Amino acid sequence: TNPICKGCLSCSKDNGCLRCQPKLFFYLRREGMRQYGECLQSCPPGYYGVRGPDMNRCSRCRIENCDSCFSRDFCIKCKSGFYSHKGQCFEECPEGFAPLDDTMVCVDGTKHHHH
Repeated sequence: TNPICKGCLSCSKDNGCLRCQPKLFFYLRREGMRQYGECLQSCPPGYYGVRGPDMNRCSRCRIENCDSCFSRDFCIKCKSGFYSHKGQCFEECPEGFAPLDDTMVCVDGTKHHHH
């Protein structure tokens, strides 16, 4: 289908939106091998919304093993089998920290080891 260019301040002929209305989130979509600017009310899964200094945008979550990003560097929810710890995703909680198996986070534990 041919994209209709919506919620937009500058609509182009062949590239969708070039500048969204202030409140909408700019999103770059691929149709028939072309890139189209779209203006979304909320970003879709795999992205996070952020207010940049130029516009609201949907940025791609690139954290390894992350399901949902809070921001570029912080994962809110990791994929299956991973624990979140300081915004990253771990198969095992690191030294000093203990797993909570119902929420899949790492929390403060002991640093003592027997000699």
